[PDB]
Amino acid sequence: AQYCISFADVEKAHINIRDSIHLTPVLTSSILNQLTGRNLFFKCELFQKTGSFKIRGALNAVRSKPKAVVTHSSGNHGQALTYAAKLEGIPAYIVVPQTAPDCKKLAIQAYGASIVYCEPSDESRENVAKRVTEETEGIMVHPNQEPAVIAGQGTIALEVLNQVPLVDALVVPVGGGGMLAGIAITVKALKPSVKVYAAEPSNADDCYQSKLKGKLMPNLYPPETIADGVKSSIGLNTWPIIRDLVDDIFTVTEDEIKCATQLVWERMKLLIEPTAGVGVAAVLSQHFQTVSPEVKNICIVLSGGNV
Amino acid sequence: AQYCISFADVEKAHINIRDSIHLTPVLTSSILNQLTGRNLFFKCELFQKTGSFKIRGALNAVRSKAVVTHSSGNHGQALTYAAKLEGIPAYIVVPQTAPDCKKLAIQAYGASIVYCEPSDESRENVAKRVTEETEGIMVHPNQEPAVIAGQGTIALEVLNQVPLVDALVVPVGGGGMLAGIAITVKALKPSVKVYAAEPSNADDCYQSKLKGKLMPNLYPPETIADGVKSSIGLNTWPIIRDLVDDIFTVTEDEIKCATQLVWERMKLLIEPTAGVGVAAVLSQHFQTVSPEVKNICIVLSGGNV
Ligand SMILES: *Cc1c(COP(=O)(O)O)cnc(C)c1O
Ligand SMILES: *Cc1c(COP(=O)(O)O)cnc(C)c1O
Ligand SMILES: [Mg+2]
Ligand SMILES: [Mg+2]
Repeated sequence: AQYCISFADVEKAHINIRDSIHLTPVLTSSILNQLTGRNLFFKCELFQKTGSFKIRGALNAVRSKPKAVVTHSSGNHGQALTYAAKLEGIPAYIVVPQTAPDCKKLAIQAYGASIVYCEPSDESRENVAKRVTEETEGIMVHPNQEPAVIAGQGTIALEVLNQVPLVDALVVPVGGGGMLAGIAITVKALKPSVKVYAAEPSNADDCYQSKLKGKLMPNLYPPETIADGVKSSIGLNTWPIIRDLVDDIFTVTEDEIKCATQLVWERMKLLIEPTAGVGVAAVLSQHFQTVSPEVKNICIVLSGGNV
Repeated sequence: AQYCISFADVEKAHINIRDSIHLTPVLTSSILNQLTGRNLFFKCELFQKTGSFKIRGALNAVRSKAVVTHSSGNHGQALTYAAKLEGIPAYIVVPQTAPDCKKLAIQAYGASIVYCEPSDESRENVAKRVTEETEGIMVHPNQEPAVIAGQGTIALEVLNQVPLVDALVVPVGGGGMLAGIAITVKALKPSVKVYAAEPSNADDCYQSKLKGKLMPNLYPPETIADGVKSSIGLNTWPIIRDLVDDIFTVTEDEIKCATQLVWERMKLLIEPTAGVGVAAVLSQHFQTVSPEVKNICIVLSGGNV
């Protein structure tokens, strides 16, 4: 009934961010249509500013006053949050373990971040981030559980429902479930007859196990997967939305993820990152054949291109 | 302009908890009137179920599965009683290195104990693990809005029991009690002053209000007032910042002398943390409070000693 956002938050996020992000195109592939027996549509967030959808949630958090923003998610969220900060005239501090390789340190510096070091543990990441937040009088922006962020990711669905007016399902890769939850909130509020499907690595299948057992079941161990963007577990804010509003979750093997990513590179000529191959792998997977033949028009979110 | 609770939440908490708490009496002391030059009224939460006001917030949180906390003193004791009223287990997270006497005391008030290591880190994560495994909820001792709303009900009773009250004086630790009370008084009768009382040895609240920003204690405070070692937090600070009129600090010696004064001259078995409000009104700087602030109600917040 009442989740950490409603669709009103998504609409507000849309107005909030639309002048500063790309309304990314929806593309097709007859080769992938033939392989799946479906009518596929590819929402190209790999074309989004900062190279992934995450600028949606990050910009909405910064515009929704703080003197600085902080995160220890140093990948696509960190990159997105730093750009959002730049747009708003404030520094972004990224908390990074001191033991991170130079190449990662340099890449984080290169996207505009001010780096603060921690020790390589979840414990240290959070407390150093808290200290930086409290010293800079800024705010921490979580990559997937922050309601302002979830609301921002949900705007993807607003665009898809307009761009593919006869869409039957969306397929969404799931890590922390920020994108999945924002989309589920939006689709089910506007057109609940459209299916919302998550796509998840078998090697990181906390979301799949959670919906099966009916309770939040985070990955016990740090996941090993080439889909680097979906290693996070779902959390306290995204799980209830995913529990009630997401229709199914499809897991894919490491090999499925690799083959799908290569298929997209080679036959679609789109430079997606492997995390973005996860949704494509799902629609190609054996179990997706159990999806009713009436679910013909399927939009897959190609969520990033930072590779 | 909009905090983590409103007056409406306080009133709902009062209705929610009234059948299971005591409307504690307000007492007086001509000796302490004489020493202060004020007309004092003592709200006796030392007489409250579980021995402190904390049952107000604890019960409201449980009525608003299992409950979990790593605050093992008056809050854990209150939370365990609330849990038992509601037919659910209460899990108190305690460091392994805690003294046997303290482990036995926590067991004796009805808790199921789970061990952690003696760090804030370990306390929180073990508490979190117990919470997920029992499908329960963690109830924070001072930052949980349902708890804050519960403590606020003290002010409802005081305003009713002392119609001509000019000020309330409240010990502050995490500021749950202070913030709840400030929300209530300033909603109902903002002409009444809300004063906090704090140990000089744990003066984060005082320093915060001075600097205009949340300034937690840098180190674990050393003070005989065990119940107010916690710093104020993200939910209670904004209320305290905007709705509390003044914070008075007191020395360790002032706290000790006030506590013995209450024992010897009032014959009330307060715990030393409850002596802090009394020390505040006796302190030198309280003499700067306008003479028109005559009727002062001090909360004697606990008797678990
Ligand atoms: C973050 C990320 C995801 C997963 O998003 P969540 O909201 O964490 O589920 C998917 N694809 C890419 C490219 C990402 O960076
Ligand atoms: C907890 C406690 C306090 C302080 O209450 P807070 O809400 O943490 O400020 C004061 N007196 C006693 C006896 C207490 O147990
Ligand atoms: Mg997962
Ligand atoms: Mg203090």
